[PDB]
Amino acid sequence: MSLIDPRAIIDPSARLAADVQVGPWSIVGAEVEIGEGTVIGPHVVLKGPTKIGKHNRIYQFSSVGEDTPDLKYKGEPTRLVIGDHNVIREGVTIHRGTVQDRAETTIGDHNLIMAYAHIGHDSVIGNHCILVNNTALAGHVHVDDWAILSGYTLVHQYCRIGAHSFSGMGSAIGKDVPAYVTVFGNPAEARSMNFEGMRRRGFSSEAIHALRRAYKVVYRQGHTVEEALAELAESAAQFPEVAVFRDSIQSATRGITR
Amino acid sequence: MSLIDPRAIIDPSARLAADVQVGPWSIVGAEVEIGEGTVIGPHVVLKGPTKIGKHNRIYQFSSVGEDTPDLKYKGEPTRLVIGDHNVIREGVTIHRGTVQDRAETTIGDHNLIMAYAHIGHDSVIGNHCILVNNTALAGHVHVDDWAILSGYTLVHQYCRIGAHSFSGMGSAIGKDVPAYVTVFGNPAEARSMNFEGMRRRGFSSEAIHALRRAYKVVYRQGHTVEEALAELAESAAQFPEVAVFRDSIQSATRGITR
Amino acid sequence: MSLIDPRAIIDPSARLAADVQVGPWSIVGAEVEIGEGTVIGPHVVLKGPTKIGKHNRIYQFSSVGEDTPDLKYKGEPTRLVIGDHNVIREGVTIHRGTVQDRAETTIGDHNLIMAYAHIGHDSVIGNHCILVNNTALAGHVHVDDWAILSGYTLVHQYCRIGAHSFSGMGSAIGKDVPAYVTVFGNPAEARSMNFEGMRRRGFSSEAIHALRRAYKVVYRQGHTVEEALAELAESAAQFPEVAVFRDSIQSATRGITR
Ligand SMILES: N#Cc1ccc(CN(Cc2nnc(N)o2)C(=O)CSc2ccccc2Cl)cc1
Ligand SMILES: N#Cc1ccc(CN(Cc2nnc(N)o2)C(=O)CSc2ccccc2Cl)cc1
Ligand SMILES: N#Cc1ccc(CN(Cc2nnc(N)o2)C(=O)CSc2ccccc2Cl)cc1
Repeated sequence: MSLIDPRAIIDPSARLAADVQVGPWSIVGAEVEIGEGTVIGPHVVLKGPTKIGKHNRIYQFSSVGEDTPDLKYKGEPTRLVIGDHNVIREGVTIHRGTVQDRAETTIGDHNLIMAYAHIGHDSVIGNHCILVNNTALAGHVHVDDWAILSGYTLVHQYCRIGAHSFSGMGSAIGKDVPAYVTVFGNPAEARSMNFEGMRRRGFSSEAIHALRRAYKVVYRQGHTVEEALAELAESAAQFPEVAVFRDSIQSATRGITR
Repeated sequence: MSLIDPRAIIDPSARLAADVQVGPWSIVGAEVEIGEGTVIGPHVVLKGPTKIGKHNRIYQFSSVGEDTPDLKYKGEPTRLVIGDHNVIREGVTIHRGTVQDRAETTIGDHNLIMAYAHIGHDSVIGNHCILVNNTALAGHVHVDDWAILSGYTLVHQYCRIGAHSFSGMGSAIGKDVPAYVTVFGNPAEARSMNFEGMRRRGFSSEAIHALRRAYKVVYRQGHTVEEALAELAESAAQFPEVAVFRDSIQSATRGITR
Repeated sequence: MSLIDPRAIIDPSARLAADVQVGPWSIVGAEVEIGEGTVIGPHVVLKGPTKIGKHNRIYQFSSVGEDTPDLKYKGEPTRLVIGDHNVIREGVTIHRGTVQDRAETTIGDHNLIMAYAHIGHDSVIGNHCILVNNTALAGHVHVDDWAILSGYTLVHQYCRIGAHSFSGMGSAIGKDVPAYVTVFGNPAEARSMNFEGMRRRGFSSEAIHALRRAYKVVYRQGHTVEEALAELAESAAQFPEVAVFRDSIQSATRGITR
């Protein structure tokens, strides 16, 4: 009983580790590297230059490491890097980067990418993200740790989904989602904060509330961004959690001279 | 060529009726049971424990019987039950139950589940339902007979879709959708009642109108749900058709004392 | 590398040009015609009667020429036509026509149909159209040249998407989209005009401006469509670019006598 199946295809150009298993009718293309204990299901298409890590699980009908259909991509040998302990569910589409950004699509550790979800070119996902069904990242989308993207959440190109943030099902995100913020609908509008996630991450009640006031300052208090950021400065100095929230709003805003 | 294509792999644990046709590069997993005249297309992945009824047609790229990715589910042996005369089109993802509900996903008889649709854990489906393209049922979703869910309809967990009720395309469903009621958009708002469904099911000239008056009480009259069920009480007792509508509202509401 | 892979199933009635590539585990059904230098990836189902033209690229997990699940279609011998120099990405579903319309679904040359998109019965696609991830054309939909349909755009049956027009991501199109208009939302509403589309297609600044003034008449001025098309007449006879726009509006509105 062999790890790699007789009906599967493995390129001698590819590099598979020890307990790497490849299900039947699965293509392991050239320049693909699969780390220790990773399991590849049946009818799975893997294309390189790709670097899949240790103990990931890639389900049937997923197309991982494919050239973007983007008219931007001219054929360049761009990469994709996948961490350890990721779950890439059925029919998930992961495309490699474009020379235009930094030639790389990057997925971290312990992420759960559910059915038909799209991780488009030059996107960067951290650790412990949950990407529910058909969640689509257009390209160059940066998804920080613990972000939850509810079913069919769509993200416009270049956006930044903050740490601990949450997007409601069928969300259309066109601007950066600050850390801990819960956005909902098409077009995504901020509703509140991921207090449940804060609890899960063992956040002190003092820090949870600091984050509740931190939201009210940015949104509810009628302040502008440039003002909210300035107000936040005190609470942000007192709470490393409020400081994550402020830095996410500071990195989203640049602006022009008047 | 014999019904079970030689390019297909069947678990010696599986039990298939003698006239069951299985296409090439398909997988019939352990504990999968398939009733008389059921046709399984090419590239279909069936995982057990699953009971598939009679005269069903399963199209290519479907992953029927697969474990839910939900962290709630820990690999507990739970079931999938599919009725008779169903159409599960291309790439339909049907997942098995979780021990938290009653460990079973249930699909009735004579239903049409279209391309890339999703029936998540414990979702219970009645009969003659049309579940249009990419429709997603998050988990523990109940769908009563005749119901029509337009393309890319998203239903939340624990939700109840009533009998003959229609949901417009792109619909994002949060609360219950009572029987006959047409709901549209993200978030789904009630608009009218499925009068074509009533016409198709030969509803008496009197019932159709009794149901139109019934929606008004609930919606258009500015009553509470408590007062709506009170006004409906008379008509529900006059017609078993309105009673089907009164019960969908009755079961959907409980609330707290005050 | 060989041209047609040993594990592919090529029906004896399918007619392929001498240099067609059919990947492993791909099915080329009866009455499927394949043009000079077309490429069919691994895991692709092609059903006839379908005519695929020259230098096309059909990708994995695609179902091209499958009968529509629609209840109006009763196993008729209806057709599907695909042009030349087209790209049909992973998981795309294209269905044949119904005898009801012209018994034919057609896709012209130079299109980009992105991952998991759907082309329903009797749909007619022009040339140089981009159809981003999971676009869904319910049926009888007409997409004209250079139309850009963003991620997860949903298009109701019998609709017309005009030349150079654009729908934003997660748009639910119910009424016709005139040529050049940028429509957004569920339900989709007209926002402006695809000016970037106009520059790319080398439009004269004199005619870009004429088209700006054109949208203004219809949408931004309080004119009834009757009055809109009347005011447009002058500009349309001066600018062929504006003429297209007048016609796209002309062809949508028929109306009933009053
Ligand atoms: N592990 C987990 C986990 C946690 C939070 C979410 C966010 N969430 C709520 C939810 N919680 N458990 C479940 N199954 O869903 C949704 O996205 C609902 S929409 C949806 C959901 C599932 C499938 C298709 C659709 Cl369309 C989703 C999954
Ligand atoms: N048999 C049937 C039947 C009945 C009602 C519906 C509900 N419906 C309208 C409609 N009626 N006939 C058709 N083809 O569509 C939609 O869902 C449109 S959206 C859509 C539709 C199809 C595919 C992808 C998408 Cl996105 C759909 C099918
Ligand atoms: N060739 C091209 C081309 C041109 C315009 C568009 C329109 N467009 C903006 C954009 N431009 N390049 C990219 N990748 O996106 C979107 O539709 C964003 S949404 C999205 C995007 C990609 C995948 C899934 C989703 Cl959901 C898209 C592609």
